[PDB]
Amino acid sequence: SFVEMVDNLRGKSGQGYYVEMTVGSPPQTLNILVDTGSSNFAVGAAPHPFLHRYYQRQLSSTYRDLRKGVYVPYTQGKWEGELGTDLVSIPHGPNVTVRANIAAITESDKFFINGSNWEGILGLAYAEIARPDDSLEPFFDSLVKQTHVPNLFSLQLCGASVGGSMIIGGIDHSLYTGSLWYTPIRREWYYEVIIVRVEINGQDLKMDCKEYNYDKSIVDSGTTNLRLPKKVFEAAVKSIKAASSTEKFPDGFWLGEQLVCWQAGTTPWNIFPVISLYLMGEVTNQSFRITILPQQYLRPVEDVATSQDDCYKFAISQSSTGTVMGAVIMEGFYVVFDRARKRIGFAVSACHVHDEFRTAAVEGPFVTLDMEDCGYN
Ligand SMILES: CC(C)c1cccc(CNC[C@@H](O)[C@@H]2Cc3cccc(c3)OCCCCCC(=O)N(C)[C@@H](C)C(=O)N2)c1
Repeated sequence: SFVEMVDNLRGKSGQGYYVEMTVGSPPQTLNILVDTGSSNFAVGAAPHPFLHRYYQRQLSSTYRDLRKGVYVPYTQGKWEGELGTDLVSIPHGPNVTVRANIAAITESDKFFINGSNWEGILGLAYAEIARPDDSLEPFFDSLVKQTHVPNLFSLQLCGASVGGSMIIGGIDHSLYTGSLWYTPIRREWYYEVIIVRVEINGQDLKMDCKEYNYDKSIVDSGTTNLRLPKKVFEAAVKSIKAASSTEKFPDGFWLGEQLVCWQAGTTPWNIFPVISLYLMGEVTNQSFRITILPQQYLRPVEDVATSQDDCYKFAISQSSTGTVMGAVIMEGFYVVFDRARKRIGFAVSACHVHDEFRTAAVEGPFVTLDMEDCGYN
């Protein structure tokens, strides 16, 4: 019965992927951002300029106040509110209702996005990073404990205005091609993984693999860009700059500020390199790689002037809190969050990014010695 969840995600480019949910009795419908980079389920619960609707606790006969405050600071944006519980369902999801923790957002700062069409956020990571502390059980833990939904979910994030699928409880084989390749979840807090090698156009960056995971590497559907530690970011940009030097870009382009444009249909994709990320595998000295096309890390953006040229934003930014494999990395892959077996699977998505001569890929096996040494401690 996973067909009922195919195409249950929508969104606008760069404004996150969201799924429809209901909270309370009678059910109040809200669009909820799908975020594997945090662990709090929170919804707008007070008027806000960018909110078209919000959770009205007074109108829910099943609402229970927990008499406890909460706030969450993200990398960008934050909110505060009041903790409580209520009945929650996913219309295009499993046919179940669960009582879950809900943070009623009463105040926020640079969190909600004008015209995003979502009113809350579903943190799908583990209790260890929940606010105010790990005793506040995350939504997915409650779903698994209260129903028979198996302890895993899979995400198919599709590019172009955007759509995708969140399969709750399993793997839908109609959403991918080829083989699934699995990397261990290093520790159950974020979805933490270990990157063991990085290549750009087949050239090894030749860095200490610890640099790739300093101070951690996570799979984060709630972050748009690929975010890289300072030293790795500098090496990647230098390599990407050289490969595309036949064209000039403003320096602000490489910072994610300015947007580059070309005549409609003349974007020179061939001058931008592919990025291969090698992930620790399931067996001794074995890794696998996922290859990222430039159509993934050059996010298309609405032409500020006369919409007559294809314009893009550089979707790779610098990080001071480790590597983030964000939405642009996940797009075109089918990513399986196999919580039950502490692993994350990758396969080419059925909605894969199309280049003419190159293709996004998930390939293995590879031999990589000393993979354990790549984890930061
Ligand atoms: C909460 C704790 C556990 C924590 C602290 C710091 C970092 C993390 C890692 N995970 C971050 C995500 O949880 C967050 C979600 C989030 C917050 C606000 C808006 C969101 C998603 O959608 C809008 C779509 C556009 C996304 C733009 C974008 O890339 N962002 C807004 C990044 C910068 C980010 O901050 N996204 C987790």
